[PDB]
Amino acid sequence: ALWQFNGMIKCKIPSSEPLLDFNNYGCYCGLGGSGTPVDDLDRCCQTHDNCYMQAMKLDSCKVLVDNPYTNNYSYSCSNNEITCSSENNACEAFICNCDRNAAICFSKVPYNKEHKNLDKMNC
Ligand SMILES: [Ca+2]
Ligand SMILES: [Ca+2]
Ligand SMILES: [Cl-]
Repeated sequence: ALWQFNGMIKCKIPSSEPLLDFNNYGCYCGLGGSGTPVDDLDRCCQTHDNCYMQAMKLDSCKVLVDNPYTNNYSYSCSNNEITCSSENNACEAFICNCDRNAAICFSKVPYNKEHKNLDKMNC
Protein backbone atom coordinates (compact mmCIF):
# COMPACT_ATOMS: atom_id res chain seq x y z
CA ALA A 1 0.00 0.00 0.00
CA LEU A 2 1.10 3.60 -0.45
CA TRP A 3 1.87 4.40 3.13
CA GLN A 4 4.24 1.28 3.03
CA PHE A 5 5.87 2.58 -0.13
CA ASN A 6 6.35 5.92 1.69
CA GLY A 7 7.99 3.98 4.49
CA MET A 8 10.30 2.20 2.10
CA ILE A 9 11.38 5.45 0.50
CA LYS A 10 12.08 6.92 3.95
CA CYS A 11 14.03 3.72 4.75
CA LYS A 12 16.42 4.32 1.85
CA ILE A 13 16.24 8.16 1.88
CA PRO A 14 15.56 9.42 5.40
CA SER A 15 15.93 13.02 4.31
CA SER A 16 13.10 12.74 1.77
CA GLU A 17 9.41 13.72 1.99
CA PRO A 18 8.34 11.02 -0.37
CA LEU A 19 4.76 12.04 -1.24
CA LEU A 20 6.03 15.53 -1.97
CA ASP A 21 9.42 14.96 -3.56
CA PHE A 22 8.44 12.02 -5.80
CA ASN A 23 5.02 13.31 -6.86
CA ASN A 24 4.54 15.49 -9.93
CA TYR A 25 8.09 15.00 -11.16
CA GLY A 26 9.03 14.31 -14.76
CA CYS A 27 6.71 12.48 -17.10
CA TYR A 28 6.06 9.48 -14.79
CA CYS A 29 6.43 10.29 -11.05
CA GLY A 30 2.88 10.68 -9.84
CA LEU A 31 -0.45 9.18 -10.83
CA GLY A 32 -0.33 8.31 -14.50
CA GLY A 33 2.52 8.97 -16.93
CA SER A 34 3.54 8.34 -20.46
CA GLY A 35 6.22 9.28 -22.99
CA THR A 36 9.93 9.64 -22.54
CA PRO A 37 11.37 9.74 -19.02
CA VAL A 38 13.35 12.94 -18.57
CA ASP A 39 16.08 11.55 -16.23
CA ASP A 40 16.95 8.43 -14.31
CA LEU A 41 14.59 9.24 -11.44
CA ASP A 42 11.72 9.57 -13.92
CA ARG A 43 12.79 6.22 -15.37
CA CYS A 44 12.52 4.71 -11.87
CA CYS A 45 8.92 5.94 -11.85
CA GLN A 46 8.29 4.50 -15.33
CA THR A 47 9.51 1.14 -14.06
CA HIS A 48 7.31 1.38 -10.96
CA ASP A 49 4.26 2.26 -13.05
CA ASN A 50 4.85 -0.74 -15.26
CA CYS A 51 5.24 -2.93 -12.16
CA TYR A 52 1.93 -1.69 -10.72
CA MET A 53 0.25 -2.37 -14.10
CA GLN A 54 1.56 -5.95 -13.94
CA ALA A 55 0.38 -6.29 -10.35
CA MET A 56 -3.14 -5.28 -11.39
CA LYS A 57 -3.18 -8.08 -13.98
CA LEU A 58 -1.77 -10.80 -11.79
CA ASP A 59 -4.01 -13.79 -11.44
CA SER A 60 -3.28 -13.81 -7.75
CA CYS A 61 -4.49 -10.20 -7.24
CA LYS A 62 -8.27 -9.71 -7.10
CA VAL A 63 -9.34 -6.78 -9.28
CA LEU A 64 -9.79 -3.61 -7.24
CA VAL A 65 -9.74 -5.33 -3.84
CA ASP A 66 -6.01 -6.14 -4.11
CA ASN A 67 -4.91 -2.97 -5.91
CA PRO A 68 -1.38 -1.80 -5.18
CA TYR A 69 -2.37 1.53 -3.65
CA THR A 70 -4.38 0.03 -0.79
CA ASN A 71 -3.05 -3.55 -0.49
CA ASN A 72 -1.00 -3.67 2.69
CA TYR A 73 1.93 -6.08 2.79
CA SER A 74 4.70 -6.88 5.28
CA TYR A 75 8.20 -5.51 4.94
CA SER A 76 10.97 -4.37 7.19
CA CYS A 77 13.69 -1.76 7.17
CA SER A 78 17.14 -2.73 8.66
CA ASN A 79 20.07 -0.35 8.43
CA ASN A 80 18.46 1.44 5.50
CA GLU A 81 17.79 -1.85 3.67
CA ILE A 82 14.35 -3.16 2.79
CA THR A 83 13.19 -6.76 3.09
CA CYS A 84 9.87 -8.04 1.68
CA SER A 85 8.52 -10.68 4.02
CA SER A 86 8.02 -14.34 3.24
CA GLU A 87 4.74 -14.00 5.18
CA ASN A 88 3.21 -12.18 2.19
CA ASN A 89 0.79 -13.77 -0.20
CA ALA A 90 1.72 -13.88 -3.86
CA CYS A 91 -0.05 -10.62 -4.77
CA GLU A 92 1.39 -8.78 -1.79
CA ALA A 93 4.89 -10.13 -2.48
CA PHE A 94 4.74 -8.85 -6.06
CA ILE A 95 3.59 -5.37 -4.96
CA CYS A 96 6.17 -5.27 -2.18
CA ASN A 97 8.91 -5.89 -4.74
CA CYS A 98 7.57 -3.18 -7.04
CA ASP A 99 7.89 -0.73 -4.15
CA ARG A 100 11.27 -2.04 -2.96
CA ASN A 101 12.75 -1.79 -6.42
CA ALA A 102 11.51 1.78 -6.78
CA ALA A 103 12.72 2.93 -3.37
CA ILE A 104 16.15 1.51 -4.13
CA CYS A 105 16.15 3.09 -7.60
CA PHE A 106 15.14 6.50 -6.16
CA SER A 107 18.06 6.29 -3.68
CA LYS A 108 20.63 5.63 -6.45
CA VAL A 109 19.74 8.49 -8.85
CA PRO A 110 20.05 12.27 -8.76
CA TYR A 111 17.11 14.51 -7.94
CA ASN A 112 16.72 17.38 -10.46
CA LYS A 113 14.27 19.99 -9.08
CA GLU A 114 13.93 21.53 -12.52
CA HIS A 115 11.86 18.47 -13.48
CA LYS A 116 9.08 19.22 -10.99
CA ASN A 117 5.72 20.08 -12.43
CA LEU A 118 6.61 19.41 -16.07
CA ASP A 119 3.95 20.05 -18.61
CA LYS A 120 2.92 17.05 -20.70
CA MET A 121 4.35 18.90 -23.77
CA ASN A 122 7.71 17.72 -22.60
CA CYS A 123 6.88 14.00 -22.68
CA1 LIG B 1 3.27 7.30 -12.50
CA1 LIG C 1 -2.93 -7.14 1.97
CL1 LIG D 1 17.40 -2.31 0.13
